[PDB]
Amino acid sequence: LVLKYCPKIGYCSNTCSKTQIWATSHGCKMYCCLPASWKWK
Repeated sequence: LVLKYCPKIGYCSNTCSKTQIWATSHGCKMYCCLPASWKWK
């Protein structure tokens, strides 16, 4: 679940709410948080 970078739609944080996908964005220090609505790969 690695992302080149955190999608503008979401926001990067040390931890993401369950609803949010814990998309690990390489382009960020912490995890990338995105709405469950967000489409992954």
